[PDB]
Amino acid sequence: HHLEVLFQGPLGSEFMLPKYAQVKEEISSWINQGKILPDQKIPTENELMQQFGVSRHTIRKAIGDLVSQGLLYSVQGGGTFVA
Amino acid sequence: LEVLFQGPLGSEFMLPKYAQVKEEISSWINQGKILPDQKIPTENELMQQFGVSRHTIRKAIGDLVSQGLLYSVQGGGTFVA
DNA sequence: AAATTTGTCCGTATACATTTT
DNA sequence: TAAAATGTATACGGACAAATT
Repeated sequence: HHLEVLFQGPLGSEFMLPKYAQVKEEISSWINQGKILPDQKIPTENELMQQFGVSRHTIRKAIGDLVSQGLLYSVQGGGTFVA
Repeated sequence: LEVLFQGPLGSEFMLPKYAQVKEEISSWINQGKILPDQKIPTENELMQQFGVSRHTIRKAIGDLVSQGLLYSVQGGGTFVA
């Protein structure tokens, strides 16, 4: 019964994607609407966590996934960037 | 190296929790209180008796399997190598 | 069967290490 | 130089997945 995110139990079609996946969708949206152009910086990990209201590890999980599929690349001490 | 309780003239340190668990388990083995192919206490038992999280237990045990002191069988249990 | 037990996923918190800037 | 930003380590919690017993 894949946990995902659940607001409530009863009836229907059930509930939301995990937090990190929601974050993934948002970031990937920024890239694919071109609000963030190739080689440009995404708002940082700290910033991201303050705006999304999630842990740094949730942010890092989303970003890491997006790096693995090659949409982002990150530079230690530098920042994170559009691929 | 990682832990403390902060006081003057120096700083008081202790091993991280998982390290303490490691020492305990490995001492059980090296004193022969547990013999090859015998199972150690379950991760659940260990967390309840040591008062730490299942991940602290799993971390210690993981380090001890990497050394070949232990081996675990999923659904089976954990054993002295 | 179905309960135990170990394995992995998801989420949170704090501290410190490593590089850039 | 330090500050900032990413990386890894140490904890904790809950829920689910997989294989044994």
